Amino acid sequence: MSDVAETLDPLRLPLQGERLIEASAGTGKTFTIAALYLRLLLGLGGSAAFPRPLTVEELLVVTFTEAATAELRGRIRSNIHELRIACLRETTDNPLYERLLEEIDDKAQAAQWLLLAERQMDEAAVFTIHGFCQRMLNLNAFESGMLFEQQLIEDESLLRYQACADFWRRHCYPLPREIAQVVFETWKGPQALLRDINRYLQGEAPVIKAPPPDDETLASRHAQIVARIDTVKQQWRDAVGELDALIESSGIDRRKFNRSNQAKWIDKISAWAEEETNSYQLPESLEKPRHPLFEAIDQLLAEPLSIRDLVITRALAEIRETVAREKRRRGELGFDDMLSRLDSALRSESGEVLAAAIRTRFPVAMIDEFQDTDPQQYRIFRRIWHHQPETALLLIGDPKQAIYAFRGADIFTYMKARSEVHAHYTLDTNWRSAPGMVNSVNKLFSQTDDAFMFREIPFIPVKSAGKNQALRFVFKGETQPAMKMWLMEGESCGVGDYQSTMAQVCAAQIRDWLQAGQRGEALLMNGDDARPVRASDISVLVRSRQEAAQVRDALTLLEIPSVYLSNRDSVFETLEAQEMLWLLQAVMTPERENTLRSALATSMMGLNALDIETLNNDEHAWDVVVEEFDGYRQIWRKRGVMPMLRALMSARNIAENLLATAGGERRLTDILHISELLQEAGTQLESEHALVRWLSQHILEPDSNASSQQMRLESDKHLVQIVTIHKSKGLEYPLVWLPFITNFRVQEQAFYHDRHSFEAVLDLNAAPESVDLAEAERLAEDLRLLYVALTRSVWHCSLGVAPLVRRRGDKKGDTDVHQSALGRLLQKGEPQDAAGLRTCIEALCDDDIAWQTAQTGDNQPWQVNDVSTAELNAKTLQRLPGDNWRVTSYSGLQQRGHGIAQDLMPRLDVDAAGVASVVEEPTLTPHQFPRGASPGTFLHSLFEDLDFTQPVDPNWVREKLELGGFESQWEPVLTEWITAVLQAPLNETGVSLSQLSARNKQVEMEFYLPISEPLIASQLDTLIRQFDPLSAGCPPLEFMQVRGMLKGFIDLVFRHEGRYYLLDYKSNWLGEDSSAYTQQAMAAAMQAHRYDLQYQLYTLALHRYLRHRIADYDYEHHFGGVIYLFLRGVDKEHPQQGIYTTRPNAGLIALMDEMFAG
DNA sequence: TCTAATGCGAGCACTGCTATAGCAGTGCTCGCATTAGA
Ligand SMILES: [Ca+2]
Repeated sequence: MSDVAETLDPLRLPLQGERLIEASAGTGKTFTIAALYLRLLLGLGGSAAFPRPLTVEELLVVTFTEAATAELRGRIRSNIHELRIACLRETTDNPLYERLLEEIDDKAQAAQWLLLAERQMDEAAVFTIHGFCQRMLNLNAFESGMLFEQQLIEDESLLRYQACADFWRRHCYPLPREIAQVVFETWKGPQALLRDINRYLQGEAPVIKAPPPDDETLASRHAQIVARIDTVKQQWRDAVGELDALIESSGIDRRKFNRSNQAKWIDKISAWAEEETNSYQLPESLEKPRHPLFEAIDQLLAEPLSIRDLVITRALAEIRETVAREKRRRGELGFDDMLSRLDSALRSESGEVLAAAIRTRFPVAMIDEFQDTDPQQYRIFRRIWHHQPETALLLIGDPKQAIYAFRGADIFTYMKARSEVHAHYTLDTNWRSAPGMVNSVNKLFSQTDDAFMFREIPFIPVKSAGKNQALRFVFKGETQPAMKMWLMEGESCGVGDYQSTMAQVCAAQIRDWLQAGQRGEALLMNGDDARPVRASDISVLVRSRQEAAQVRDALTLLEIPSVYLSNRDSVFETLEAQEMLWLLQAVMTPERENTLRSALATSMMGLNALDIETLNNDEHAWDVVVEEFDGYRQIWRKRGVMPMLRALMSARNIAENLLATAGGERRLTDILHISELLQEAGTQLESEHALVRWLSQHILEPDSNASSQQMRLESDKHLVQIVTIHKSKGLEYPLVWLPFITNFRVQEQAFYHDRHSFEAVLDLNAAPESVDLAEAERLAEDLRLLYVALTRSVWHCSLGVAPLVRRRGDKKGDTDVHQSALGRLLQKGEPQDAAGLRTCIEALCDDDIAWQTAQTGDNQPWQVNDVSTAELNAKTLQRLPGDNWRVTSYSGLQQRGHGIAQDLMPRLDVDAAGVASVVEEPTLTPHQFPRGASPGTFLHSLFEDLDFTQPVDPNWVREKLELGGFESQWEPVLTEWITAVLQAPLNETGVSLSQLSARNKQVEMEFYLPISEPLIASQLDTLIRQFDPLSAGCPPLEFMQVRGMLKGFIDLVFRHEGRYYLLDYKSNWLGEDSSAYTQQAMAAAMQAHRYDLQYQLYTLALHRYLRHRIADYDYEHHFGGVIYLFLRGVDKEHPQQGIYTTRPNAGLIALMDEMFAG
């Protein structure tokens, strides 16, 4: 509690409301969480226990990373599973669980509560801050105002930009030249506005110290300014007199130079700008009898004269709501909104029902990484858990590791929270690291008081663990110290030098380690165990993409391969993408001589200058490559981009060759990665060209997702690893290098946190008091970064130090090294001589801490060899293709195009297809009814459920046409059409659909015929011919061998008192008129679409079906069917026109039926 | 086949004056760090 937290003993920590746990670097934050979790599930503890035992769905644990929750969740399903087993056994011989066991009172019961929890884990309330938010939101959607169906907006950077241009458009275009020019001089365009405000606009809006009056228009301020400007433009258009008497030295007569300038600064304004008229003022006039009445210049140079704060203020207020409105309209949600709307929800009046709701679901909650919260979160958290009995709020984290300033993480809202909760705790021991390492860090950050210079972030030392007392690092002889400062010489030192030199030094010391390690003289030792240092143990922490390169370079210069683990580039701007783009163009059109030559020229294909030339002179060889490429397009068109690309590669033997070519692995895996992306994108485009286009776009405007990020190679694991301070939080490394840990960069933007109210304030006038406050907050941050930096190592760490100077003040005992975190701890605060550094370092310095001077080096080798025995081969299978079983359906016939057609709509009028034109003739006849399948299946629909029996309501019909989206005005023609077709004589004898009651029809029957013994198109042809006069029009056997099944739909099967029939309604073709629906023409079309096949198949179906249903049925006493109504060509009085009938041989069905089974 | 960043001061050169030297200010050349971080 109170002052200097208590050394948290997990097992006795009071799980009752509000506890702040500080877990220093390497202290067990994770082991502790776990323990606590178990304690809560089994309501263990004592007077320090929680009131009741909780469930998995009640222990709220929030983490920051998606990866964090996963890990955390994985770690907990394990401690449960174990504490549980150790509960059946009632014995544990491993730390935590034993002490816990001691605390348990009915092992038998725990084991069942635990077993339940284990089973529940797929729902543990372990979420990310955002996850926690959309959940509380979605449940209580009425309080929050949420939609039940939201779309998680992902970008928002483009949404923001667009809002920003809209802003500019509606606020600048309409502006008159005088104001316009002014704005223009403040920002050339909306891109530059955003550049100045983009940070804000995101997350909580800062408070503006001194905003403009809630109404000043651009127009107004302008006035005031102009007017302040011209009144002084008048009292100068009178330089008649200014030609003055009494002297001074500085002030020369080349003042007549200064003069005219402003005399001529009398344009029609348009710019708040005004080159220097220092001399002719009056404030200095005296500072250099003296001057007269232009004390109006003393007044112009007092008041700022700018449009800046005014426009800015307006922009963010507005740009924000543009973004907002847009996101609502689209129906979306960004991440900041998720937890933002949850804040506004706990603050609305309807905020108690909500706080209570939540508080009930989650009585106790563990917030991890808490040092990285921000006003919005904290507020969500106290409003729900603060001062609330029957609940507990464990906030665990470490203020010394709060480095996410740039994202939104507020160290001040952490410091406030620290004020509001009174129970403080700390983890005292540093498992994970060597004692010297632990000692020198503690020493370093112990120098001055308030090392992190914010009394609220006090630094308390830590003890090193016993299990690690034996760790030590030896090199070419004896134990090296845990922390070594390398120190450049000289008095001054620019940022550019201290880098070239430091990167140099750092790479040198690395091969020196690395090769002394191949020889056994650099050992990582734990007591009497030792292993040589490999590259997988060196690690270089770095502050930016540039520094990293600077390192990779000096390292590469010694042949020492490296990896920048924090690399963000995308695979789309890799040069390999460009080549893939040429390659695809080539494939999509090898016709164009030029675009192919380019693809063959890409380095990826590995050709020669001699190669390219000769292929240009050998026209037969070229058309060979052209075929090869036509071959690829084909695979592309059928199987995909990946499949095509793999074909190409196997041919030009790409992967094999590339890998042989230095750095060729990088390239090869990027190429594959592009293909994996290229393949998804293709399944969302129905053209190859579209994809190509898809590539270009991604090559011209990249860095989108984390998905187009570069994948790291398996092996990068044996490369020295160069990472950023940020990606290193969490990570552990045997040895680490800090080549540029002394750099600073003065904060110049006045965005600071108020020292008393702890809120964020943006000062739109760089008032020095605020920039000063901002700057403090800047090293307040670098110290935290330094603390994360020193802390990743286990055995050793060495950082580069230099008498760094940035002030262009001529080495005035400068060395503003005291403005860097490391500099501030070394020089205890006060600035020093370039030599005063050297003496401070020496000052804290024995075995644990030591220094050497930047001893540069050279020796291009990393003298390491190889050996290799590729004794490989691949399993070849000895089974073979043989036969294919399938489910077909009179598709053995109808060639594709129907790909996915029969799939999306199982009953589409597949028999139709096409457009319709200038056949409009001003009097509707059934031949002018919309052509094709959509309309075609509209018809079939008509006859699916009718009352063939009664007459045709025309209302009913107007409704069918109205619902199916056809013009009502078709009702006259259609109703007249339906009846005609109902009242026609199919088989002369009675017949006529109209005589068929329900009980005698079966619409759309669906059959499945097994067809064993492949059905060879030929063998079926012979008998089809013999028995059918129609199929005598012999082009058939157009399909290929198929064993399997045979699907099929029968439009209608009806009976006419003894005698079953097969009806097939066929809306079909727009062949002008009548002349096309006569017994031949039909019989004609019949063969065109080989529909004859359909009959025979369909009746073999009806045959089998009837035979199966009608016990003791005979084909020729019950069948006699097959009617084919070409719906069009059907008149009330022109029978045998439109209708077609057949009655399969009965001798055909016979053979046919057994042609299936044998 | 196209273009190719600013900007800030220094840094040295030179030019009035006026109680040879320091205080000042005019002007072109040039080197330097800039970004960051998920
Ligand atoms: Ca049909």
